[PDB]
Amino acid sequence: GFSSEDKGEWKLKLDNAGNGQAVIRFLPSKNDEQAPFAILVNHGFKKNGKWYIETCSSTHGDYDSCPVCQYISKNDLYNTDNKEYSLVKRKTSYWANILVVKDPAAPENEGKVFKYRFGKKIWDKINAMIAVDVEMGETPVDVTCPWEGANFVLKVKQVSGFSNYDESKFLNQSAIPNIDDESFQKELFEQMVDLSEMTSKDKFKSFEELNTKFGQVM
Ligand SMILES: [Zn+2]
Repeated sequence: GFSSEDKGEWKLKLDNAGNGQAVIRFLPSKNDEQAPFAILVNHGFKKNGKWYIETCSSTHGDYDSCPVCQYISKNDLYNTDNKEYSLVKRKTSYWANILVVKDPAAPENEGKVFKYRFGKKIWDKINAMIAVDVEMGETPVDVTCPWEGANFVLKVKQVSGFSNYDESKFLNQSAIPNIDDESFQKELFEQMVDLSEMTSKDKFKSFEELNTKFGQVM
């Protein structure tokens, strides 16, 4: 497998030592009000040498329409079979429209906009920006605001065979340069996808489809 950029999906290029770094900027909601971040739940496991990788409807409260959700529920796997559990458990992913400010490993990406996926560690980092400590001179930040945001420094290094994001961190506040220019603003926005698209009926609402599939995989 390889290159994702061409399809509008950016991924941090890691080097030989599994390390990597960049400066990206999380963009606000394309559309009115809110939701600059998409939250999608799935299940992704291999068993018997087969793979089950599908979206989950728990993503909008509907746990019943998901075979794997029912399985974990009926069998209390969390408790009765914790090994099956961690394998089978639902996975949460977050997506954003981002502006690559600096990408040393691939400079042609800078200034371009892509959709970016991530997990709890970077999500937490985004949330702790609003939950600050006043006694340390901290003030809350909407890192997605084009005028009050803060670029993010994405830094990776392998620990225990796992990418560790501990060096990642938000910089001071600032405005996206040129943001107030209509040509620029509109070219940036032309590059932003509708994140709600990812959370519409992309779920095989045919739990039955999902079930025969879960079936031959199990
Ligand atoms: Zn599920």
